[PDB]
Amino acid sequence: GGKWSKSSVVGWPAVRERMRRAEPAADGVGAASRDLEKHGAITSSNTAANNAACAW
Repeated sequence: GGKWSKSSVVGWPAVRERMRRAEPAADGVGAASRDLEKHGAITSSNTAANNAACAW
């Protein structure tokens, strides 16, 4: 025989969650060569040895 009042209900708010951390950072060089474009597309002969044409 058994007769006992046993009742249990659960109720909690829940919609959505997106937690993300602990990301490995990359060292060294991680940037677009912006200046390289301006500096590279400005001159033709930079730091060139000797000169065009010669005597004798």
